[PDB]
Amino acid sequence: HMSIFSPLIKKAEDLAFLENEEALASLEIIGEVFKAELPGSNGKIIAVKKVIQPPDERQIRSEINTVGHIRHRNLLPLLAHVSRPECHYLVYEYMEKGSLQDILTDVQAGNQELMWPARHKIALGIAAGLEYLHMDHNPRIIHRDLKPANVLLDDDMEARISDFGLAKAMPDAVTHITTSHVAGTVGYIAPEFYQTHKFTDKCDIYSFGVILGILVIGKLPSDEFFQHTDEMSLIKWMRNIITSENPSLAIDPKLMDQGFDEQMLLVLKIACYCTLDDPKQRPNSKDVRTMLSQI
Ligand SMILES: Nc1ncnc2c1ncn2[C@@H]1O[C@H](COP(=O)(O)OP(=O)(O)NP(=O)(O)O)[C@@H](O)[C@H]1O
Ligand SMILES: [Mg+2]
Repeated sequence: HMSIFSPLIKKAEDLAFLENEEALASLEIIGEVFKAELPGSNGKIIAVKKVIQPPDERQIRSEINTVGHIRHRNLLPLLAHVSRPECHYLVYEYMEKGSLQDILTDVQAGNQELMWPARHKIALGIAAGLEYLHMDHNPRIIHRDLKPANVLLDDDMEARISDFGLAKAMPDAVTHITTSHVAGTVGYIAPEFYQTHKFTDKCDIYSFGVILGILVIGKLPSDEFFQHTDEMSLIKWMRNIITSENPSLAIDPKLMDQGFDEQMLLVLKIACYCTLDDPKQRPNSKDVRTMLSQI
């Protein structure tokens, strides 16, 4: 029925509202991800992600149990998993800071700012989480869906990677590519995936490299600016500017000429290495974290 992975949920009946349909209809939709108040706790807020059972469905439960035991400073812990005949519910803590996607989008609109030290802290957090998943957890965990929407910020402004591990939660490759086009996140899919249809650690490295590039450029891969550029993609445009006469032009003008230019150019080079067309040319998560910390 349901597996409890965190002491924050005292009783299982506290999640009974998840099996009430008309109670779910009233919940706020923050993502599908609902937002509710934990009944057992004294005002703790939880985010409940709803995934559809695959038509395959037996391995996702073992994968969820594996995810429920993973704990890292830069990984979003899974509090509980509720299993219904129609769908699965993954319970996380609600992070009022939001995701990196929301923060960067609001930074574009001028309703928010994000300094370079904070971005470097976020990048180091994502590197630590990716390295723990790739090279430290006893079974190697592949994210398969790394993007700024699956990286949240806690009250320490630390990165926390989410929505990882579930191999069976993913659709087929064609459906994944089409729905990532509609969602505007195809820029994080490595080139090799169009020929291999298989998720590897190097695909997560490519996604991380696109995120690293975003953190300096200040623009998303879905930006129409790249559709009005010669390279027609964020990665190729960045790759050309890094070796151009003036690489500093790739820096977000909000972060420019504030004493962090060389550091941002270094992480741009790191992202360039993380986004090479050949996966064997890309570095592993440990090397990425070491290079990010060498600044
Ligand atoms: N633990 C969480 N805490 C607070 N907000 C969250 C949390 N998880 C998700 N959200 C919000 O829900 C949005 C994304 O939810 P989600 O259903 O995962 O869509 P997605 O990431 O774009 N696609 P995918 O994860 O591949 O299915 C984010 O922008 C968050 O604002
Ligand atoms: Mg998500």
